[PDB]
Amino acid sequence: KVPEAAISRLITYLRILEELEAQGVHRTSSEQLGGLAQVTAFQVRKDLSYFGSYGTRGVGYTVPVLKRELRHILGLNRKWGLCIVGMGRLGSALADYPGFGESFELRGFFDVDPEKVGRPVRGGVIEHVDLLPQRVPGRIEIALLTVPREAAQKAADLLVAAGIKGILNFAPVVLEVPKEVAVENVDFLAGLTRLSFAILNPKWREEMMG
Amino acid sequence: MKVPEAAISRLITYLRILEELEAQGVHRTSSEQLGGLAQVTAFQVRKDLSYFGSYGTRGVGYTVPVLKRELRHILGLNRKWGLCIVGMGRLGSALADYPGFGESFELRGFFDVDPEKVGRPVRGGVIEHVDLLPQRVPGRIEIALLTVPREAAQKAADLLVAAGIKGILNFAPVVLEVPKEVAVENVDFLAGLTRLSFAILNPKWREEMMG
Ligand SMILES: NC(=O)c1ccc[n+]([C@@H]2O[C@H](COP(=O)([O-])OP(=O)(O)OC[C@H]3O[C@@H](n4cnc5c(N)ncnc54)[C@H](O)[C@@H]3O)[C@@H](O)[C@H]2O)c1
Ligand SMILES: NC(=O)c1ccc[n+]([C@@H]2O[C@H](COP(=O)([O-])OP(=O)(O)OC[C@H]3O[C@@H](n4cnc5c(N)ncnc54)[C@H](O)[C@@H]3O)[C@@H](O)[C@H]2O)c1
Ligand SMILES: [Cl-]
Repeated sequence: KVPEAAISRLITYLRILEELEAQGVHRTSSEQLGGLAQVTAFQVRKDLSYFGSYGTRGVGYTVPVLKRELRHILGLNRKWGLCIVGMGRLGSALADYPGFGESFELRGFFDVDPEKVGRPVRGGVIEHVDLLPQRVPGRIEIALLTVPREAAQKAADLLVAAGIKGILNFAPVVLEVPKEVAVENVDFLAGLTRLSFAILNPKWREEMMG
Repeated sequence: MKVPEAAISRLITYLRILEELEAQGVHRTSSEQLGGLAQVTAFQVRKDLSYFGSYGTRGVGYTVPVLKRELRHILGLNRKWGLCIVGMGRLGSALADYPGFGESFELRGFFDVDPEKVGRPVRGGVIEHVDLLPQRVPGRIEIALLTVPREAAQKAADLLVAAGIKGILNFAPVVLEVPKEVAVENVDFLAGLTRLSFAILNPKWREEMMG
């Protein structure tokens, strides 16, 4: 059970903590945090406790300490090895996308099409998907799955067999994998829907909900 | 730096849940069951659905198909929106073939500036030059999927605003400048990475038994 909204909130707090530290703030109250995140101080205290970081009432959280805890629980203090499986149009575009950060490093690009295998790409070369078992163990923990839906489950079974630990699934299907293998499905439909709502209600803001 | 607006995201979550509860033959549900499946307190569910008018009375719960139709109306999904893709490169072309838009969103235009792309056939049409926006958008296309390189994003957006776009789903890694009259949502396909690292390191997160 992955608390998606809570996590997105933690990442927000982390980003705020990074700036607070840069600005020379050693301790920050749930009030200051909520103010910057635009969330109730009560909610901030709740999220932090929800994740194990309890407050020091009237004193505030120690910025560098809290920042470190958030980085640790989120796994951002590690260097994760990733690969893209399915170097088609979406997969190739992702290989060039500059949003991975230092915590996530692409170390493999795979495909089943021999016309693509051998093609150089940013930071590597496309290898045949049949090499997963020779490339994943001890090097790649997360795979970006960008193959057509018709082959997604099969590609996932191969990833699982090769030792993958997590799959960022772009194919529009629900994958079946052992419980030990994490999977997150990505889509832009929620964003499209938020646009839909916003276009129909241009002046609405959630604060109106109180 | 602020947490993005979440209320609408919660409604979208409830709708996914309801779609699956409905798939499971479930005909009736509760704020408690919904709250659990969406990982939000029963209280938050009631407060949300009350505010948007789908709440009945304390204890009556909800009728899955009724509530689903209501959430769809509120979200604007019972409408058919016209979309376009601006920037028919790799991501843009993948999007033109994405099979999950559904009935609510219908692609009606594909634009680029590359003469080698313009005139090329694609699912449902042909790639046209971005200069055609002013004569293609009005009354036919309300939402634009922006998939041009970062460096060209703002000016592409300016052109969209000028042509009459109402909303932009921005995939370019940059913050756009647009009048408050035009809604904007930025996509981040890599947001899930941190949810996976979290999941991989906390495999039994909050379970009844983690040992
Ligand atoms: N989640 C989203 O928002 C989103 C938006 C874009 C597209 N889609 C999905 O992204 C996926 C890729 O779309 P695309 O337009 O790039 O498709 P594509 O046809 O351009 O590319 C798919 C690539 O997968 C490779 N492939 C097929 N089977 C394979 C296997 N078993 N192992 C390894 N590689 C294999 C092909 O050779 C090809 O290069 C599809 O499932 C598509 O529907 C999702
Ligand atoms: N949000 C995400 O998760 C995500 C992941 C994929 C890539 N990216 C972004 O998606 C965008 C597209 O990436 P790509 O790999 O497909 O790029 P690409 O270079 O393959 O294609 C870009 C296309 O934009 C067209 N273009 C340039 N200026 C234009 C203009 N003014 N009007 C219309 N078309 C124009 C080009 O002619 C080209 O066909 C980039 O900004 C990239 O960083 C985002
Ligand atoms: Cl989202």
